[PDB]
Amino acid sequence: GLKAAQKTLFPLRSIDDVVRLFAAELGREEPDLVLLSLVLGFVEHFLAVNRVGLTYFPVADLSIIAALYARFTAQIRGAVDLSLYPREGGVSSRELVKKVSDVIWNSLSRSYFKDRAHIQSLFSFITGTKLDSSGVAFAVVGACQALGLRDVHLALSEDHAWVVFGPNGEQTAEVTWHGKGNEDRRGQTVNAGVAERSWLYLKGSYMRCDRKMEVAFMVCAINPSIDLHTDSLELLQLQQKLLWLLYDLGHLERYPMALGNLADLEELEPTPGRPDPLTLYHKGIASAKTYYRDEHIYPYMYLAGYHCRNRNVREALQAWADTATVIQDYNYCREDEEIYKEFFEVANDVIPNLLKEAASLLEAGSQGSALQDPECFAHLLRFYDGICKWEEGSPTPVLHVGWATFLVQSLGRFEGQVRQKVRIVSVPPVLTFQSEKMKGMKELLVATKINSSAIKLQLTAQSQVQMK
Ligand SMILES: N#Cc1ccc(OCCCN2CCC([C@@](O)(c3cccc(F)c3)C3CCCC3)CC2)cc1
Repeated sequence: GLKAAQKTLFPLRSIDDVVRLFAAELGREEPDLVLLSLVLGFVEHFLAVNRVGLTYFPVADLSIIAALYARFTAQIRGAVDLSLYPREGGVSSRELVKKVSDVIWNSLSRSYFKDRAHIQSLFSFITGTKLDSSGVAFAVVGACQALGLRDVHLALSEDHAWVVFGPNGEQTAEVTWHGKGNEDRRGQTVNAGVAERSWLYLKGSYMRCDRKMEVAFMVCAINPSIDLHTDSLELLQLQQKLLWLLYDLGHLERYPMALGNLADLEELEPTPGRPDPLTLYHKGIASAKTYYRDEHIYPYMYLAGYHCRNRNVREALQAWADTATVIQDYNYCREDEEIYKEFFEVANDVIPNLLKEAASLLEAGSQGSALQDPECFAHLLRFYDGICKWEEGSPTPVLHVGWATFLVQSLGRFEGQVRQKVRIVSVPPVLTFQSEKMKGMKELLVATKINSSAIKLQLTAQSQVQMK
C-alpha cells in the first residue's frame, strides 16, 4: 500500500526489529517484496557501505522507508500503463513482462561496474540507479507485484535469473543480462537453453520461486562485505537470523543454495541449538535430489568447501567427485563459463594444494592419510571422469594440456601400491568410468612411475608427439 498493518513495527531499531518485520510480512497473504528489499538495502547501506556515525544499528524510520517506497511505486506506475496490456485469466502477457523489464533497464545508469557489491537491492536501484544482473530480475518481480501481477515470479538457476509467468505459470521470459559480452535475449523464453542441456538452464531443473522463496532470495542476496578483509558482524547476524526464520517456516525446503549459505554462516558462528553445518549442507543436497532431479552442482561444492577448510581430504574429494557426477550429464555450452572456472580451480589449484599438504604430513608420519586410502584415489579418478564425460558431446571442449600437468602431479601423490588397489570395473574400492577418456587411461593409472606424456595424450586426445 503501504497498508496500515505494514507500518506498525516502525521504527526498526535493531536486527531483531528487522526480523520482526520479515516475520510479519511472511505471515501475510503476500509478503511485500518492495518493502523488504528497501529495508535490507537501507540497513546494508548504513552497515557496509557507509558506517560513518554508526553507533549500534541504523534506525529505519517509517518516513524514510515510506518515501523510498513511494519513489519506486511512482516510477513503476507512471511508466507501465496496465490498460495497454489487458490481463485475461488474471495472468500477465509477455508484452507486459517485457515492458516492466524495459522500465527497470532504462532507469539504470548508463555506465557502472556491474559486479560491484551492494547493488542488489531496490535501495540501490532508487538511490544509485544501479543494479547487478540478478538484481534486475528481482526488481522486475517486485515491480510486477506492486502492479498486482500475482503470476509473475522469479526463476533462478545456479548462475542466472529470469521470470516465470502466464497461464499456469508456464511461460518463461529473460528480463536481465547474463555474463559479460553475451548479447541480450530479453523477452525470449529459456527453451533453447534448456534444450541444449547447458548448465546455465539446468536442463529445466531451475527454481520457480513463490513469494516466500523470493524473500529467501533477497536474504541470500544480503552482502555483509565492508571490504576485502572485513565483514559486517551486524549484517552476518541479520542474514543468519532471517535464514533461520525462513527455514523454520519451511521456505528453504526447495532452496538448496540458501541452505548452503546458512551452513556457511553457521560454520562461521554457530547458533546454539541448531543443526551443524554438515547437517545443513546435506539438507541442501537432499533438497536438490528431491525437487531438482539432483541436477545442481553447488550443493556438493558447498559441502566440499567445508571439508576442504576443515582438511577432511577424503570427504572433500568425495564431494568434488559428486559435483563431477552431476556435471557429466550436461553439455558444456557457451555461457557456462562460471562452472568451468569452478571446476578448473578445484582441479588445478585446490586439490593440488590439499594433496601437497597431505604429502608433507605423510612424510611426517601421518596415519589414515587420504594419500594411503584407495577410496580417496577413487574419488579423484571419479572427479576427472565426470569432467571428461561432461566434455563428450559438448559444442566446446573442456580439457586441455594445462589440466594435464596437474592431473599427472595429483595422480603421483598417491603411491603405486595405493593406486593398484582401486578396481576399475566395466559396464558391462571399485569404480566404473563413464568417460571414454578415463577408460583409456586405465592402463596407466597403476604404474609405479606415472607415464606423464601418455597421460597428457589421453586426457587431451592430442594425438601426436614432437617431430624432432
Ligand atoms: N569447493 C568449493 C566451492 C566452490 C564454489 C562455491 O560457491 C558457493 C557460492 C555459490 N554462489 C552461486 C551464485 C549465487 C548468486 O550469484 C546467484 C544465484 C542464483 C542466480 C544468480 F543469477 C546469482 C547470488 C544468490 C543471491 C544473490 C545472487 C551466489 C552463491 C562453494 C564451494
